[PDB]
Amino acid sequence: QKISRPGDSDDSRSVNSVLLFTILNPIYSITTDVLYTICNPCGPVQRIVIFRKNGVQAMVEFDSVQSAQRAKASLNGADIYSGCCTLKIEYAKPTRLNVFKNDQDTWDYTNPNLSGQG
RNA sequence: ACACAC
Repeated sequence: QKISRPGDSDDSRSVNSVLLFTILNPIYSITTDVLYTICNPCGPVQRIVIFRKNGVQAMVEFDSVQSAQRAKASLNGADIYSGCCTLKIEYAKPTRLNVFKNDQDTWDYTNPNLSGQG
């Protein structure tokens, strides 16, 4: 088991305020709204995106590392449906999106100019 | 199941 230490534990050498969201049971259409509904109480979300390239996944970005730490520690193993759409969460390696519009699979919670690009 | 989701 990993001992808690700075510069070694996941929470002290891999934190970039960005997280990856893996869906275990995509029996329903996942959207940026439901991901925001569970991520917003964990902190002020800034961006959300969804992709299907290798399965079913989503991404989230926070205004602070502290919001990403409690989101990754509370929403992990949680479910969107309260019976299905189970989650897994970990720190992401990229650090910024290049969002171009807002819709059910892509969104930006601070740039209003992408709302008309739908 | 790691953003570039058209």
